[PDB]
Amino acid sequence: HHHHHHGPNTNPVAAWKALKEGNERFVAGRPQHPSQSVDHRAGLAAGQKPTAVIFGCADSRVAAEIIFDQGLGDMFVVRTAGHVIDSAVLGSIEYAVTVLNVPLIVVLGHDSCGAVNAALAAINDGTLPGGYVRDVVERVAPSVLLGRRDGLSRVDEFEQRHVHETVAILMARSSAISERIAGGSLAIVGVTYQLDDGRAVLRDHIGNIG
Amino acid sequence: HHHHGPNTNPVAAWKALKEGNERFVAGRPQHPSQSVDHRAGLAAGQKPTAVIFGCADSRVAAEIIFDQGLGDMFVVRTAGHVIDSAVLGSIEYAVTVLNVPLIVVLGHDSCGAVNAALAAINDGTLPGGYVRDVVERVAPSVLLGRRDGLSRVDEFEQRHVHETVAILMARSSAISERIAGGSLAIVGVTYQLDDGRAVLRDHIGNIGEE
Amino acid sequence: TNPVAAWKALKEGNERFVAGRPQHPSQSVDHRAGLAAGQKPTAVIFGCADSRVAAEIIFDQGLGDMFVVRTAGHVIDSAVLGSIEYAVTVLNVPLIVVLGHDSCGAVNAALAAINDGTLPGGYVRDVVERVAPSVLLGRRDGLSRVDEFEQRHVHETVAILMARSSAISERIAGGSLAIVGVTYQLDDGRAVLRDHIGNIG
Amino acid sequence: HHHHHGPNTNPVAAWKALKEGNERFVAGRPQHPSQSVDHRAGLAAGQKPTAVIFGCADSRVAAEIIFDQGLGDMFVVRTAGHVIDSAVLGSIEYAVTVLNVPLIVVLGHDSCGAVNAALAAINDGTLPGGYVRDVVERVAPSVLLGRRDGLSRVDEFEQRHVHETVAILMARSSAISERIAGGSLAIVGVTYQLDDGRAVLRDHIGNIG
Ligand SMILES: [Zn+2]
Ligand SMILES: [Zn+2]
Ligand SMILES: [Zn+2]
Ligand SMILES: [Zn+2]
Ligand SMILES: [Zn+2]
Ligand SMILES: [Zn+2]
Ligand SMILES: [Zn+2]
Ligand SMILES: [Zn+2]
Ligand SMILES: [Zn+2]
Ligand SMILES: [Zn+2]
Ligand SMILES: [Zn+2]
Repeated sequence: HHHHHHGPNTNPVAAWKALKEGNERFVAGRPQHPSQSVDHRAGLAAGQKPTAVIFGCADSRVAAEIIFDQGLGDMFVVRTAGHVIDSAVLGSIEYAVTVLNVPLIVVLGHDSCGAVNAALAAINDGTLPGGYVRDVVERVAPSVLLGRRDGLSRVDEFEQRHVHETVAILMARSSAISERIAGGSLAIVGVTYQLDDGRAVLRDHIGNIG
Repeated sequence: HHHHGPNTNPVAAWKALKEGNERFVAGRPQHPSQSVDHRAGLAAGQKPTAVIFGCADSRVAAEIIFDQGLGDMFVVRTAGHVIDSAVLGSIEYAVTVLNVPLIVVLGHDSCGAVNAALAAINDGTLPGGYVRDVVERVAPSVLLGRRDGLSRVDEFEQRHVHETVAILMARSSAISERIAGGSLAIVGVTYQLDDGRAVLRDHIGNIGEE
Repeated sequence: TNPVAAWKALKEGNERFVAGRPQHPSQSVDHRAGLAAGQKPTAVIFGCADSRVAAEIIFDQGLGDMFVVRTAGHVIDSAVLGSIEYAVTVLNVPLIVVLGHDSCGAVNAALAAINDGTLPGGYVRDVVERVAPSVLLGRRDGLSRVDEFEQRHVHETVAILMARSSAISERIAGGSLAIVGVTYQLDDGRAVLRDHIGNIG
Repeated sequence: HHHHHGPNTNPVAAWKALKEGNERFVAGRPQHPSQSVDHRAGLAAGQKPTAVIFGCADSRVAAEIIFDQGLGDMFVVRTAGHVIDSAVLGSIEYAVTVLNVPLIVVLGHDSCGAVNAALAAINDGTLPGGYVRDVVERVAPSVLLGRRDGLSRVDEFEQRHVHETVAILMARSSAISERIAGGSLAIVGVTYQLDDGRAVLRDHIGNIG
């Protein structure tokens, strides 16, 4: 087979709720591991209709589906080191927004982020990496410079500031995103994941998530 | 002792992925490395044994389909696993800072991005916004495929995996030097949405498949 | 200054060039000495890197007249976009000129890729990939001549700048900025107006 | 029209021509060569430039003028602060590999707004918006590395930025780095002085003479 991926998507409130609920089962050590059976997997072959895009860090400890106790076909996932944006990232999120009509973008940071740490070391010490790793650090550095100017001092302040700045760039660069937000068909949420206890902590959002 | 780095070779890293995918295929996943206790030990740092560079598609959830847990794979995902400078820096971060022994390029069937590039080339149907930037980067795979006489969409998906492998090697001396040194391998895989098999298509560097 | 006077100066400059009577203005030792103070150009030229399409020469301008961005086949990436926005927002140039030309090796290479599957390696592929949708779009509309894709590519470049840059699109809406799309002819040296958004007189 | 085929010039002769060129410019005796009606008609055949200049977009740093060249002499890539993105890299590689240019000039200059803006970001946390931030982000590492090495004066950061741009091109492009090892290409770091119009050699990889 049936095609179930046509027709309208859900709303930002229902989409956020399901992610909230899922991270709660994960936190409590009670994951249901849903939407992953052999039969569910086989029915996904004709198309996808995820209810969210997670734009997360590539960090191996921040596996988005696991941490929000989702399965297959639930979330479109874009992941780069320190969730930095280039034109392929931006096109990836726009595909989900404009073709899959996802009602929710989650920008997902976390503590002990090596991309945020590298940008701190660059600014404090002039320690810069080489090759394309420098391109990642380049894109994080402004978050740290803007935080510094606002009197931020703690790593966790910079990590949170980086999520907010990522939200801000998505908004400024993409009329696809900002026009759907204005229209009320899309919300964007800034979240930090806590490696200690596995809580996904809402910090920021544009649009109604309930 | 406390060791730094994954302390594993490409053969073993690949073996664990193959075995995890068999568990998933069989509908017998372990859901390993995601208990509250194991999770708590990860706040200390990450030692993943591979970087997965996969499609953003909600049905190709890399950790689930290889039946891995937290701390196991650094994950980079864009639509059609297209590359640009943040993508490349992210993969290079895992290769050079985390010293991962394996890069897995994960394509799959029913890829929207490959489909969009085929429509671009067949009809001159092009998306707008930054989604076009994704399609632009897939289009060469289709053109080179067409030139070699491929016609089937599964063939283009497979060709695109191969072209992505080749781009990583061409643009990143960090990657190509470690492959030459024997400390790194790269594997191209197609995931079958039907049955969940991650199918081996391509590799450079010894992964124990000889 | 203003978009109308900016484009007038450029068109007249190109006429001096076409006639083989260049002034070579604004390049004296003394004028140059005064530029060390600051720059206040009247236009940004986004042109091709081609050695034969030297923008200051073909518009018969001098030093401090035009901010110049040049990539193979006037393809855009973020550094390009950022450069144009610098002239637009920091220098307040009233005019953007998208400068294409005939016998463009990038449009040609994009032609060869779409017709043959002939593609370059390295970063040249990244240039061609960016020109390819111009060729695909023009082909969908029954374009067949090489000079025609060249023009279509100038139009697409104009459209991309408008769509990607609210700094540009807002100023064009407010009337302080105009974007002009032009094709340079290698043979007679004429810079030919093909496209524009905003009032250019 | 004709279309000519053949080997391009060598790194020593290409640098000599520009060196001599800028001397005419400095001296206020511009010959404005390779711009005649007839010469222009000749170039319809094909371009055969002897150099790629990768320069700043700054309207005061007009490359053909300051080096007193004409049409068909130099392939020209310009971005604000001569920052590199993949279109820039692809542009330079087209010149290097297809046009076989024996010389790449990375052209910085004094009073560079891109370098200025990067200094203001690291010192004050002053960051521009939109895509201008992408330019400043790419210069910022040259300033951080400068500061670490004890540089203070603005001119020293401008020069350190030219050096970092040369190093990125060498590191990102195997097409470039192989040709420099083969001896068929050279890369030069130059700083243009707005004051006297002088283009000053700073660093170089390959033999320029
Ligand atoms: Zn049904
Ligand atoms: Zn259907
Ligand atoms: Zn991180
Ligand atoms: Zn915010
Ligand atoms: Zn330790
Ligand atoms: Zn896909
Ligand atoms: Zn051209
Ligand atoms: Zn002849
Ligand atoms: Zn020929
Ligand atoms: Zn400058
Ligand atoms: Zn140097």
